[PDB]
Amino acid sequence: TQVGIVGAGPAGLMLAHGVLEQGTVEMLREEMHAIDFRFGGRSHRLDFHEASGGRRAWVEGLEDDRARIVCDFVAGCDGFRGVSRGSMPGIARGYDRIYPFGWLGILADAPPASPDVTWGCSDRGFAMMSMRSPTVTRLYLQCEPDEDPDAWSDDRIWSELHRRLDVEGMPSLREGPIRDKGVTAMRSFLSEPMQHGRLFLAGDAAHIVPPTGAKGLNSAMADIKVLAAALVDHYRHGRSDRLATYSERCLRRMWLVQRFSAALCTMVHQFPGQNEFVRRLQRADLDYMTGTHAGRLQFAENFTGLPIE
Amino acid sequence: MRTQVGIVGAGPAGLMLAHLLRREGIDAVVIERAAREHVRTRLRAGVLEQGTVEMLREAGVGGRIDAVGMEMHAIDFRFGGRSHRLDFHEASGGRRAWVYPQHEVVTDLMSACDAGDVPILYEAPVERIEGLEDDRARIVFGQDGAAGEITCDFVAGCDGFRGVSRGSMPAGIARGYDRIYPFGWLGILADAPPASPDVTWGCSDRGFAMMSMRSPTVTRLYLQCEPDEDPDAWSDDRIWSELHRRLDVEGMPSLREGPIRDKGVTAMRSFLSEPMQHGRLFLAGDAAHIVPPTGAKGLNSAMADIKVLAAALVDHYRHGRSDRLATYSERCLRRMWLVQRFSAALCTMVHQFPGQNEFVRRLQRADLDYMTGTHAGRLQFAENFTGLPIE
Ligand SMILES: Cc1cc2nc3c(=O)[nH]c(=O)nc-3n(C[C@H](O)[C@H](O)[C@H](O)COP(=O)(O)OP(=O)(O)OC[C@H]3O[C@@H](n4cnc5c(N)ncnc54)[C@H](O)[C@@H]3O)c2cc1C
Ligand SMILES: Cc1cc2nc3c(=O)[nH]c(=O)nc-3n(C[C@H](O)[C@H](O)[C@H](O)COP(=O)(O)OP(=O)(O)OC[C@H]3O[C@@H](n4cnc5c(N)ncnc54)[C@H](O)[C@@H]3O)c2cc1C
Ligand SMILES: [Ca+2]
Ligand SMILES: [Ca+2]
Repeated sequence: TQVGIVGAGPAGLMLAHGVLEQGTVEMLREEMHAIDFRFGGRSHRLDFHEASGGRRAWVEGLEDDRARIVCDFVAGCDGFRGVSRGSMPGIARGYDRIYPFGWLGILADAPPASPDVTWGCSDRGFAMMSMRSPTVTRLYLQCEPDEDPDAWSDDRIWSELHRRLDVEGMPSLREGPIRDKGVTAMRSFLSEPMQHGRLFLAGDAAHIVPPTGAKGLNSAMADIKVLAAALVDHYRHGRSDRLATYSERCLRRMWLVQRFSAALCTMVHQFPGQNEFVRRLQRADLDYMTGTHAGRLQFAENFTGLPIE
Repeated sequence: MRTQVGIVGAGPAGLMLAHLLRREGIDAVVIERAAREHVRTRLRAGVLEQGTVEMLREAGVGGRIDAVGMEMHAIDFRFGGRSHRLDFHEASGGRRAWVYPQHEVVTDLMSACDAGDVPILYEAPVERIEGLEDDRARIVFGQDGAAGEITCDFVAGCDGFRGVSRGSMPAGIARGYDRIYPFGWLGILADAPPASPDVTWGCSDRGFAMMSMRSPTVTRLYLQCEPDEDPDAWSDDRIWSELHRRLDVEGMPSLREGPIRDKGVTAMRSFLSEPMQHGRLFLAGDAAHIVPPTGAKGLNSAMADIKVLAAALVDHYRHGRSDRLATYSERCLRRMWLVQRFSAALCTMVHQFPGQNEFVRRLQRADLDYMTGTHAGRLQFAENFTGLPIE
């Protein structure tokens, strides 16, 4: 064939054809207004819809004449554990930072106590309440990176979620039967370049982020929006400049996405043994982000999605 | 020997407070450990926030800043081989900063204090501060071996990072937050007229450097160096070599060299102590908090503390209300944690950290790109650099 797509993820199916950015929605087409950051015993509802001016969120032979997937071009869409990223010659460079924690996630048959996605930036550790339906809620707890889910009974999970999320004046967390308990990792990684000859990387094969900020899929999509158009210009108008600049343009937008994702991750989680000045700057960062127009503006523009080149 | 407010330290914070109190009729005595001639000739550059300039102007000591203070509109951030001129006057909607050296602020304030007969004791190091919950506080000092005591309603601890007032808090009350960064600054003056007029920051992966105007014919230059560094390990040739490497970009004039003088090394540290008051003791300025000099914030923060403290003391003596004294620390700390955030953000973005994680290192360029390249980034920089509001 012309284009050999490795991996059948959301990036692999978007080229052949959680929380989503407005750009990801319109790309699929072609509903969130605020996040409640809780800290210091108080709710801080950051209306990013208003601050953003109306944007919203929603819930072998790569140098030869032909490439061979054991086609003209190979689209690496095989995620963080695929083989496409290692399919390059000294060409690749890796930027890696793992965070000293994971997330314990549950799906509960209980109505959300509030309609906004809620971030509990507690000194016990991070917690998050997100919705799915008026009767189904999605919840996360910061936990040890290698945590055994068997150590967390249903009662332990609800107790800790209450401690990390409840504040006076807001409805308390509603409890219900628990489904889909699991532990997921927290890691920042990016690899350069994102192309080499006939091999083009996208999505998790190129770069992973911590889920704080909901960017891993939305960046995979923008990766595909760019790779798809370049292949269109190549096959339709005989124009190869877009393919040659694929890595350059994806990396520009992604390094700003890594920035935002990491900024949230390092702000809302507790780091064991951290320098006490750096630890107190987490609250200063939360106060500035929620409490000033400039802080709210930067959050709103980044959360709803950066432009795509 | 008896007064209303005893002020420990005749640096900018103490002199400003003595001056404000004098014009409100409130009696104060300033006690300073060094010699007047020493304090008067401590030369230090200075970038003043607009609020600081307004404060000096409204206290009758802004005449010379109004006459020769050099209005500053932009910083040139150099990285990735290019200049990025961030116009914070535009980004902030018209607020700005002024280049006006700290030693001339101190000259201005000392002249105002002397013209108002404010009593200042020099060569009189304070040894203890006691009676913080007595009817009147006691400042125990010595000139030579002569023991002295000043009795006062309130003690303003304006004696800097190395003073005695911070340690006079009951240690079960005070909490410190401290980070020493793993680098210092090698600083020089060069007898060469500045090639570019803007404050210029070299922020590339080769290491931090800074260039600014000391005077029309003298350039101030800083280089990131090792924290314990001997200035004698930096010959003139090594200095110019590193400065060219860290600052020069195509499309901007190359560095103008000239005689090097005033070579020295300074440390980089973020520190804040809580609370800023206990009983009759109120801390202000470097006695309470210091920042790394990226961002031009230490003197301006000391002046913000003094603005709040003087107004609280006026409310107490003039209007008989003590609630503003009661909230001094709460209000000053809220601002100062945001100043610490800003100074720290600049410091961790523009310096190379030895052995740093390569992902975290590359986010430095992402942060520079976002701060210079987006309206939202420029706005935040500009509002912080020109000065946050004061409560
Ligand atoms: C807990 C959690 C929450 C998240 N929340 C959000 C969110 O709210 N918003 C958001 O935008 N993102 C979110 N993400 C990130 C997002 O889910 C991922 O970034 C996304 O899966 C990336 O898509 P991808 O197709 O590139 O990778 P994947 O989805 O991992 O696709 C890789 C595919 O390739 C296949 N494959 C692997 N190796 C090979 C091989 N050798 N040959 C063939 N096939 C192979 C795999 O089996 C898999 O099907 C979250 C991630 C986690 C873990
Ligand atoms: C190189 C450099 C550049 C800077 N640039 C800027 C800038 O552009 N903008 C900015 O806002 N800030 C800047 N700063 C920070 C600023 O200089 C300080 O924050 C400022 O000096 C703080 O003033 P202060 O009155 O609190 O303390 P200090 O100036 O330290 O004065 C304290 C005084 O107390 C006296 N004292 C100490 N112990 C005793 C004792 N026991 N008894 C009596 N007296 C005592 C000392 O002798 C001294 O005179 C810079 C700092 C440096 C090092
Ligand atoms: Ca088990
Ligand atoms: Ca007594």
